[PDB]
Amino acid sequence: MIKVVVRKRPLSELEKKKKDSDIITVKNNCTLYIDEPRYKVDMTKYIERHEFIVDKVFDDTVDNFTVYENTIKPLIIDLYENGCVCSCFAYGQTGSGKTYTMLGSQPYGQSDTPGIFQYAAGDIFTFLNIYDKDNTKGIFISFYEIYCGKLYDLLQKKEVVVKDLKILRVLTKEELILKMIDGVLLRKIGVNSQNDESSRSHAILNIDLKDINKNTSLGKIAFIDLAGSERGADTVSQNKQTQTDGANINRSLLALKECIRAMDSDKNHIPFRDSELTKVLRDIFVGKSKSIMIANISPTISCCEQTLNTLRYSSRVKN
Repeated sequence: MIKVVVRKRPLSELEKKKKDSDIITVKNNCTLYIDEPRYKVDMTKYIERHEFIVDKVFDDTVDNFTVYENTIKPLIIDLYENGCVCSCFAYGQTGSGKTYTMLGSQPYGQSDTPGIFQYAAGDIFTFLNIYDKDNTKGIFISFYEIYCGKLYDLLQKKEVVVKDLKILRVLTKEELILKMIDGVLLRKIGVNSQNDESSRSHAILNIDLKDINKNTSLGKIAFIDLAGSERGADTVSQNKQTQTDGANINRSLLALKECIRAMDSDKNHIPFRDSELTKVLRDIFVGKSKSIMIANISPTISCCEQTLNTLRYSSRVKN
């Protein structure tokens, strides 16, 4: 199953100075309007209101702790109580707030404004201490980038297959947070030397609770930071690498939509082989899993086309 929530980020300082308008109106808990300025039937100013309804909308005043408690805390409870396979996706255009949602403000780890990941790490270890006082269970992570359909280990530049990814035992929340931060920053430098590689790749951090002696899973949660939803525009680039990331991002994001839709209905056969992204994530599409997608949106006029694309996509996956 999957819950789809939308988070509106507030105008930045710079956006306010350029006197950008905020075109997003959050009506209530489940509803929001996008007011798009158009010039039609001639060429004069009017507003088309597009209304969207989702599971939950967070307006631009909702902080990260509140997002965490609402979205992720129930998943960690499921993991520990029920042995649930869980996932949290961040979806939206570059600049919409995916990274701020996950990790808070820069510099990461130095700032007093953490993201949902740090709050999650704290509760993962508190729960571990409730569920184990005998050092019989442990937390084991993998973290990797998917770029142009291939995997790159962010706990380590050369491609790897899934079975060769480093699996690391982590003993405290601080260690888990440091490994997440350092992996995000490594992807930001560009492991394949591509410009804004983080926007043009997916990243997946898997947190697995294991019975240490049996080496079996007792539940897990994956955090997935998707490629920029606008980046399928890269497919027209005359730079061959950039063209390839565009085709791959289009394919992976469509594949993800199909797999979520199959899961939510036509459920016998999940088309996980449609993309490398869905193939590595195949375990999340199996009915008893618990997933959330946070769809981040930017509030300005210049982002209107992409904000509409994001909200349309968010409507189709809820199906």
